[PDB]
Amino acid sequence: MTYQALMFDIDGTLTNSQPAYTTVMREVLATYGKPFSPAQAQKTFPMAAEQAMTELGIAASEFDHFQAQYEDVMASHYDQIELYPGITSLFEQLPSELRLGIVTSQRRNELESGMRSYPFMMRMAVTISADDTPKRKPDPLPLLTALEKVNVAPQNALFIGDSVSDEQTAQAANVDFGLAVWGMDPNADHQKVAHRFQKPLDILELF
Repeated sequence: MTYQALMFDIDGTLTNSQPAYTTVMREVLATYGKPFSPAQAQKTFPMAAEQAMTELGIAASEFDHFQAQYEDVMASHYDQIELYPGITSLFEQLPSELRLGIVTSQRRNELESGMRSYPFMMRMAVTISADDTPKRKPDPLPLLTALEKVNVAPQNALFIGDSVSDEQTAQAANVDFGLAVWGMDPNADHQKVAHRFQKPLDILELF
């Protein structure tokens, strides 16, 4: 017996977005008088925004403005973001019986502008963005909301991503986690998970 649903994170899993993130964050951070090293980019990329801005020492009163700037600049950089190789092939081969979806911390506007053009998005049964529930990963609510919308129980779902936040979301939700090893997150790699996928097409081995 295998899964009825696969839910995916976007950043570091479907899209190779760390380079664009790096450029955009550096640009925002300059307006707060701060540099942004490669080390800092690697460290903060997989974090929830609230954690990352805390880690970077942003004044807590400025968080909402910082995030607005980030979203504004990022909307000019989608062409700097490509899918990981194998992702398009993966979505051609996954069984049509699956309920596929997305659970992301991206705002809806960003999700739409950045993703809506990819043909594989037509296969998504549900997309949950930051705008669709009052809680954010690693709270389980966004994952559980997605699964309720496709009528699949937590035991019959796999959440595929490459962050500790995603891992904690899944654990909290009682949903199995599938590690996208190709995202190369150092911390996510050390957690015990249900499945580890070296490359995207390895997901097909579940079916």
